[PDB]
Amino acid sequence: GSLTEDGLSYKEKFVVRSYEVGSNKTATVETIANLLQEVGCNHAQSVGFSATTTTMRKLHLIWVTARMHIEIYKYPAWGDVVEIETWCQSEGRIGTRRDWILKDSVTGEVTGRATSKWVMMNQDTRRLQKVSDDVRDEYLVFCPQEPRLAFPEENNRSLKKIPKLEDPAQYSMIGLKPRRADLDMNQHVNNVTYIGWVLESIPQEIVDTHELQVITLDYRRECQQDDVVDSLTTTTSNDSQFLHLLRLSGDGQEINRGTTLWRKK
Amino acid sequence: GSLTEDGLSYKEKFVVRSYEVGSNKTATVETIANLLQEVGCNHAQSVGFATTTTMRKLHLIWVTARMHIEIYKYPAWGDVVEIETWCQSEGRIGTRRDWILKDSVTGEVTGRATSKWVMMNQDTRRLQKVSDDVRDEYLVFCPQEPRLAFPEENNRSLKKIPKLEDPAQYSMIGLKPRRADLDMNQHVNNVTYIGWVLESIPQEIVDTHELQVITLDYRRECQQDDVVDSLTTTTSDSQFLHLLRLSGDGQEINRGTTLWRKK
Ligand SMILES: Cc1cc(C(=O)Nc2cnn(C)c2)no1
Ligand SMILES: Cc1cc(C(=O)Nc2cnn(C)c2)no1
Ligand SMILES: Cc1cc(C(=O)Nc2cnn(C)c2)no1
Ligand SMILES: Cc1cc(C(=O)Nc2cnn(C)c2)no1
Repeated sequence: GSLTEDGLSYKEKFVVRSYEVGSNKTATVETIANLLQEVGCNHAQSVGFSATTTTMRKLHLIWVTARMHIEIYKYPAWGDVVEIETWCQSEGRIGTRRDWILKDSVTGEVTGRATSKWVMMNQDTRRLQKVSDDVRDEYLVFCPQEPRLAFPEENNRSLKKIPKLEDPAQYSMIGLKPRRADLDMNQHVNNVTYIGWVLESIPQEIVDTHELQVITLDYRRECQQDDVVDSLTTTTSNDSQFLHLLRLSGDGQEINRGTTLWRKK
Repeated sequence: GSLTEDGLSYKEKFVVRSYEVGSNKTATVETIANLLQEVGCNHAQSVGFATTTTMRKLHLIWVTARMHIEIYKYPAWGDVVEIETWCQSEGRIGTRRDWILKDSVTGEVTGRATSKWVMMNQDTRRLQKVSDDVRDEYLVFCPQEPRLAFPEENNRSLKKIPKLEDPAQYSMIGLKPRRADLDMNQHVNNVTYIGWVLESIPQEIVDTHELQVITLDYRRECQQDDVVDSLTTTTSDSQFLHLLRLSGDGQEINRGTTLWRKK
């Protein structure tokens, strides 16, 4: 991978692995999400982060995901090369945004796009806060100054408000627990595991006859490594749409909410 | 990746990913096992496969009986690891796939692995010995003189593993596979079982020790709607005896041993 000519974005090529594909011999949405995080991490590393800035480390501040939105037109096949381009942008004092564009390396055609919203949080108290001027200035030298959006459209799906699923759910998958492979180097649950957990309550017949086109996921609280999660799904809809809810198995505390759009094969 | 000059082995380089590493910022044993499977699949693809022409005609498949991995150094995040793999026929008992892991910068061996595979009818699930026709089709891609990742006589890779006796010292109960744990054929990936075994090791051992050797026997498959219990007992460096069994009837799916060195 490498930063582009202007140094305001980063590109990386990936060869789709045997264990990374599902029943159709194409990459799963979880493989796609892992590749997005890997290119994001390589971009941060290339511009001097380790994505905490100097001011963030001084004040015990970290970036946490608030929302992930992914739209896939074509999933790459096993052995195919996918090229991903990524960049960041400051959204004033609200937080930051990281965008991605996925392309077929052979045809050069856009096969997917993604966007994510990040908020500042104190690592110890877990208290959200606005972005300060000092942090904003350190981030701006690595971001394009004119807006560059993966989802530019007027009333686009990436910014839609998601409602809370009402009990009883149509479908559910109960007692989901993370294992060591689900944790990151800091022993926190990887953001991609939550996408997997959401998808667990989709019936196997929908997965067998449809392809996932769009997923929007809101992140409210973290799942600890000793927590247990219940995944709830209700059909809201040629296309199938679902409303999702992840909550702790015990007290029913919300950890995530989301929506998925599926197209018949 | 590519087949070597003689065409009897295959090499591939991998850059260790951010999500592939644990608390020490080095690859997990599960990342290592996934890379072993990936280079194995790329080798089979390069030589025309891992079912052969005779196997497809008779509804036959290769199934793992045993996996043995020894790691001297786990590669760090961003490091490049080179893996070399090759296959060998073991008469009519089955086949063996071996691996050598190296640091791409130093050229030093950082790990080695070996696996035993048995023939099975994919419909009846009945094991069988390798026939002459299949043996002949495999031999043109394997070295004819023995080449072993673990050549030493009476070594760890061939040791008989006993069955853990109840009560276990430690346990992790109610483990279930999710869709990410399945392969393209909707079967549980062999690497998931390694993860499940390791789940019953206490976090303090993981935090203060590095895993040096893991030997795992595969007895029966876990279906996607099955639930597993992972059991561990200290037998000792720290050594453990492991057992994976179904949560309901207690049917054995795996047994194994792990050896850990203090950091
Ligand atoms: C899915 C998905 C994407 C990311 C992501 O961008 N992660 C990131 C960006 N910069 N750094 C240092 C890490 N995490 O989960
Ligand atoms: C607001 C708000 C809180 C959280 C939160 O703690 N959850 C979480 C899960 N993974 N990451 C990186 C953060 N996210 O948004
Ligand atoms: C761990 C581990 C290694 C393998 C392995 O070699 N898999 C293999 C070999 N040939 N093909 C086509 C697949 N499976 O799990
Ligand atoms: C003898 C014998 C049977 C099995 C078996 O069915 N288990 C299993 C799990 N994953 N694979 C590929 C096979 N293993 O050894």
